[PDB]
Amino acid sequence: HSSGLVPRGSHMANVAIIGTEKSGRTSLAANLGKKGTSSDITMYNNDKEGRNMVFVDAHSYPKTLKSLITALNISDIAVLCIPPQGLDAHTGECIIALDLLGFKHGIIALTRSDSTHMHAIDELKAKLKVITSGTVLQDWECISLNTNKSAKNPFEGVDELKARINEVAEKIEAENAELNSLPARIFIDHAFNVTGKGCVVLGVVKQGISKDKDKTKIFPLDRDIEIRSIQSHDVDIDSAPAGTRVGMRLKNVQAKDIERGFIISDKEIVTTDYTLECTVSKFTKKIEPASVLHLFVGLQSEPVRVEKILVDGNEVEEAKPGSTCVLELSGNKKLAYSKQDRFLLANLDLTQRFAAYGFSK
Ligand SMILES: Nc1nc2c(ncn2[C@@H]2O[C@H](COP(=O)(O)OP(=O)(O)O)[C@@H](O)[C@H]2O)c(=O)[nH]1
Ligand SMILES: [Mg+2]
Repeated sequence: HSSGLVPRGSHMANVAIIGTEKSGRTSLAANLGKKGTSSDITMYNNDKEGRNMVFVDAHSYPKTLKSLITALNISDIAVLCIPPQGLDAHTGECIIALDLLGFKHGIIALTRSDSTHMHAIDELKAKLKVITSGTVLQDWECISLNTNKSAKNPFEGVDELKARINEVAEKIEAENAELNSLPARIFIDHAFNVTGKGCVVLGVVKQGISKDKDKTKIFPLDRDIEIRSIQSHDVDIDSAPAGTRVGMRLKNVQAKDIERGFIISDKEIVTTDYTLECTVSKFTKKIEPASVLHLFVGLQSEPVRVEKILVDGNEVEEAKPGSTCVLELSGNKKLAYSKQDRFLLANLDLTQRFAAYGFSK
């Protein structure tokens, strides 16, 4: 039994469209759905073709990492856009990030196909098979495409991209369905007041099934709240299973006290210090005590200081690139997370900024 005249169905896909500068990312996203929410990232919604699809353009990247990380942590499928001769620094950083995130499902879009030739495209695909070997992108399909209605072959590859997205989405739907039996958790990516109905948050159910009228909590505030209503692509629904992108009206909390990264659940860890079992990127500088890094977990990001570095329980003076260690970190703001949330560490001053991934010990 469900609300409405027809169930929503288990058909949806949250897709992140990312990549280096001038890679055709925005043009692709904009041609895949209609522009909706826009901040440092932009949602393009398309629920007119079967699945409730949301494409997130991380348009503030490469300028900021949070744009990229937020887009990836609210999506289940990544589309990495690489233009002709596009093997540059940020394309490399994107590959590293996806791999440090253990991002399972994705596709590489070899954009701007009308500006190149099949033989060059075959050569770029060959190079990529190599660059992605031994990474989570190793078996991702590479699809040549363009979004130029005036090209000799207008929009070639777009139909193929859509088809592959739907296939991958089918696998994701089954994986998310398995999470329905867990306690509910919703990551909030936006929050604002709406005249006539108050506090509204937009986010995605990460696990379990959130239900209209649930009495739960919001973290890091650790405050009781009630879910007044849940909307999916503008229609009220009685429940929202894992993977569902939602809009929710909340009772007992003001939009002004909610930030991207807050979590709705019955329980979350809230701390300002962290002890993480980490794996350091081979493509970063050795990490040392007293150094400063940037931490990302869920949809939160903040600077942190390295207080202590240990290996096999013993304290050391550095963690070299490509090593595993335990990092004791300290920050100023309270962040919310559960043990299953993967942490990312970065050094915003480097060229390739991702330094490591880790989990709370
Ligand atoms: N010829 C051609 N140009 C494209 C295509 N897609 C994007 N562009 C152009 O490439 C440049 C950057 O595109 P954009 O979508 O902004 O990429 P982004 O800035 O990384 O999001 C602009 O000139 C776009 O009009 C394409 O399909 N074919
Ligand atoms: Mg962009």
